[PDB]
Amino acid sequence: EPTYTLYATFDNIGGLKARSPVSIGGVVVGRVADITLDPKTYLPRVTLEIEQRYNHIPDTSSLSIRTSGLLGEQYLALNVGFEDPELGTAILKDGDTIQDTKSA
Amino acid sequence: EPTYTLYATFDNIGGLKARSPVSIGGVVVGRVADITLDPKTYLPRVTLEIEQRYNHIPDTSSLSIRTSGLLGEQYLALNVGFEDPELGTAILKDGDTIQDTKSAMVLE
Amino acid sequence: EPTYTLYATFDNIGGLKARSPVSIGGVVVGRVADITLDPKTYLPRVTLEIEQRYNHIPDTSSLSIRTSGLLGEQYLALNVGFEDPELGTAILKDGDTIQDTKSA
Amino acid sequence: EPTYTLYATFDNIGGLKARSPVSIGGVVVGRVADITLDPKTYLPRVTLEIEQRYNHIPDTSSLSIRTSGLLGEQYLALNVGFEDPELGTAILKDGDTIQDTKSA
Amino acid sequence: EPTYTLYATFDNIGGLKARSPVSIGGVVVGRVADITLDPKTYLPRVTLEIEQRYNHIPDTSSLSIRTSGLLGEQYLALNVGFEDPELGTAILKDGDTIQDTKSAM
Amino acid sequence: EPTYTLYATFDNIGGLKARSPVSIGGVVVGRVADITLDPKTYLPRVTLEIEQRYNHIPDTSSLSIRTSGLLGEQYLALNVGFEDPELGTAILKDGDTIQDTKSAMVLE
Ligand SMILES: [Mg+2]
Repeated sequence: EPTYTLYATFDNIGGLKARSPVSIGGVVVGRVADITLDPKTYLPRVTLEIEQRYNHIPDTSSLSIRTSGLLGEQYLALNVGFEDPELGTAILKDGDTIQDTKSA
Repeated sequence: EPTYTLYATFDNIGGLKARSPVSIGGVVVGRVADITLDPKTYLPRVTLEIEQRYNHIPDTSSLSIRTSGLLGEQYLALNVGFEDPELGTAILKDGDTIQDTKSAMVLE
Repeated sequence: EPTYTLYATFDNIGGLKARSPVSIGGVVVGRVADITLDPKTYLPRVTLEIEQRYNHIPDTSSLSIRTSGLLGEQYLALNVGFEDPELGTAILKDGDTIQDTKSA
Repeated sequence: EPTYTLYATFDNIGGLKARSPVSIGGVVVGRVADITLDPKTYLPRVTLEIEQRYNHIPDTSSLSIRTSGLLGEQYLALNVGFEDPELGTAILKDGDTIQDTKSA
Repeated sequence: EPTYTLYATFDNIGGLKARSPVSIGGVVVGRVADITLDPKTYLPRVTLEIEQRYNHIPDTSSLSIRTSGLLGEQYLALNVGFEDPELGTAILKDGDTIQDTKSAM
Repeated sequence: EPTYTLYATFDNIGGLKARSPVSIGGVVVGRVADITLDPKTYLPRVTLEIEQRYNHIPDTSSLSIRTSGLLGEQYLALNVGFEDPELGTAILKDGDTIQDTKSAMVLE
């Protein structure tokens, strides 16, 4: 699949690692590509590769670090946001940042 | 066994995958045949193959994503509904949608 | 061991499967032989094989689906009922149904 | 080691099985030898083999079914009883029954 | 390493076995050398070998049976006591008994 | 990677061992190199190797012993402190001590 890149900053990425899934309603739409520490904030910055076919995702969308069952692997849940039609189509594209994150 | 098809849309299908069981009172009556995420609604849509012998299931019946014990596999629980026969008899048939769905519950 | 057959209907048999134990105070007295869902009631019906040596079980006896510890297998707990001496001996025999069941 | 045999009835023996340890303050002093269901009471009946060197155990002593940690094996804890000296020395010997049990 | 011997009696040693660690603030300072059940008191008696370098531990120090995480091995935690020096300076030495013990949960 | 050394004293290091990670928001920035118990204070002293690229960590930063999930290994969490600009900028360098520590949390 061709993919596009999104960025997100979390206070804490817990057990999230590269190759961790990104899901929408529990369906895999992408992967964590990289995690590094922002030199300016010392907050972790995550790089996501989302599949190009999932490409009308509003900017108001949020990312949560979740675990699959009690003893499972960590993953990112993309919660697809409400978009006020009176404020256009603000859509996530290659290079954009998801502003709304939930850590730990 | 001959089967019939039902559809269901969830907000979140959690760890449900194709070939996941569909059960009534813990007895397997079907299989998840397909899961796709709708590119237009970003809601997951599940296709079920239910065995033809389980055939008088009211429309008011619900589907829940449950887990078998704490550390187990995810499955679909069909909770068989009520329709007052005196007020007309609405039954799930090949191609119908189950409207009442309960999504995977998370941490909290 | 020779066995006899008992039947029981539950709202929900959870993780119960064929070959699941039937126990009295945690001692194994039988096995689940079959589970079928009645198409007419949509209630699961369990067939049990109880060991012939445990053959003075009152009719008023009850079955519970329990789990063995936190992480364990599901089993059936036979709770041995009250036998009114003033009303004689009503005893479970090959083909009888245990009426009093507790699910999930 | 030579052993002596004690008997005990529980309402429920949970996960207890033959070869399960019997301990005093967490030290192994014997083994569960046998578990059966009493034909007369339908209560589980446990046979213990205590090492002969642990042989002045008062009859007021109790048995508890415990688990070793959350996810561990079930074992029997012998709690060594108070015996009023003014009412004699009543000691457990080969063949005796421990009357005070705690199940489940 | 040279070691010295301490004794301790518990009501219940739970899952403690010979070779079980003895730790101070989570650092291993010794080993359980022996466990016997006293046939006379039916109390378990634990023999410890503490490393000689850990050496001016007050008598008022306590031993606890703890578990390392939920699913872990049992160990002995030596909690180093206060002693007011003005009221005597009593130290655990080869052969001494730790009087203050806390038994398995 | 080149690393620099930091020291820290805890009341209790719990399950911390050599090669245990040091992390900042769950990203690994170093390793526990050594643990010794001071015979004089009976307080454990930890030696850390932090990667040289993480080198503007304020002195006011703190270390916590945490566990990764319910059943996981112990690690050190470096919580990056506040750096007052107005009175000048004190940074951890090879050989410095982290003063602010939080020990392994015990039975309830
Ligand atoms: Mg003591």
